[PDB]
Amino acid sequence: GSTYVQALFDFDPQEDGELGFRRGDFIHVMDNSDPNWWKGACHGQTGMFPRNYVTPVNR
Repeated sequence: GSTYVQALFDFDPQEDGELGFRRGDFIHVMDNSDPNWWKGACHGQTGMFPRNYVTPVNR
């Protein structure tokens, strides 16, 4: 379906093996796990990223 967002702000990793992207970077919501945190991907790599650091693309 549609599990993409648009990096609200820049997210610099903070966890060992966590995701890292830059505003406008469409995160690929592979599986929303935590409330304020989810699992997705972007730079040819998956990982976890703050769910509030992104935003939906469609509406």
